[PDB]
Amino acid sequence: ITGTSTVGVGRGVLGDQKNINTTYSTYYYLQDNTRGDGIFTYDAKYRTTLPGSLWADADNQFFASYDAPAVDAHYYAGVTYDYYKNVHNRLSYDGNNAAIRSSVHYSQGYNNAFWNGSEMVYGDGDGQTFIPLSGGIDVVAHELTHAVTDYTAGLIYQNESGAINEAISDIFGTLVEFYANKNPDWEIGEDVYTPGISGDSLRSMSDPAKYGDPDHYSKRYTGTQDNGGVHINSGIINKAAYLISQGGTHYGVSVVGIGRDKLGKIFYRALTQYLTPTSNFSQLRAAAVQSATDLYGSTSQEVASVKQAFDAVGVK
Ligand SMILES: [Ca+2]
Ligand SMILES: [Ca+2]
Ligand SMILES: [Ca+2]
Ligand SMILES: [Ca+2]
Ligand SMILES: [Zn+2]
Repeated sequence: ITGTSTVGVGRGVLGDQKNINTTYSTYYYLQDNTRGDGIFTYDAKYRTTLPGSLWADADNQFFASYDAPAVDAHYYAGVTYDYYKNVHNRLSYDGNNAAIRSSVHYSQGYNNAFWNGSEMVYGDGDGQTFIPLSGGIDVVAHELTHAVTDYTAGLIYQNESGAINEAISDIFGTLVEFYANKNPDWEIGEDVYTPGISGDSLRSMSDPAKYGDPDHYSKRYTGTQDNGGVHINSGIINKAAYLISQGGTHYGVSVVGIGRDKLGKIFYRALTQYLTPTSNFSQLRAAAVQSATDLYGSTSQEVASVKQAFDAVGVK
């Protein structure tokens, strides 16, 4: 919409008050003109027709409980945009400042959130398993990271390349959680998962087996469910990313940790320069070793820790 840039105020899913970039034209719209070609948040109105209506508000105040999922989707899209821009010099998901569009209130009791090829889509959850999915910055950054992958490596969403595609999104969603710096950790979705139970989540990167996911190649899932285990086998690569960053000894193999910033640099470079649509785990290992070599030199601690982390998860 054509109008003026304004600043609204509202409350997110977890009751935190935040400022949001809006656009004024008769109504105040959730359209942030300050980042790239805009961030636009829409109301799907409990239906599944997309995108729905650009979110309109009469007074630029977003404190109704109905407002909360839109507040967070809009705000966390902006945080994710800033993470890629300030940390990776990447402008939006296509690298050319493409508009970021998100719809909330998708369907009824929908316990999921996804990138549909053109935009973000968040369910409200059923109140039991999930609360509104845009309340988790790691969920928002996970799903936007699929857009990044689609425009770069284009890893096919099946078998090994699919598990890489999933792991990359868990990794960058976690790094965005740390960048924003509010109660960060190495689990996925804890802020929106099961309002009745402390300390759980959908997935753990530090300990994938906590929720049934393999933490070593010898334990890979080889069936056909979940597109050949894209959410299951991502645990192997998540654990390797965790070891590269934090360090540790895993099945007897010791890894010197190099920290989150270098992990991000290494995996961003592999993603955008070395991985291809059909890459398997062993090709991810080579890409990450080549990335660390370009960035830090062939004799570096960084390269040595990458090799150790992949050794620890059984990937040669
Ligand atoms: Ca209002
Ligand atoms: Ca957290
Ligand atoms: Ca988390
Ligand atoms: Ca919980
Ligand atoms: Zn995903």
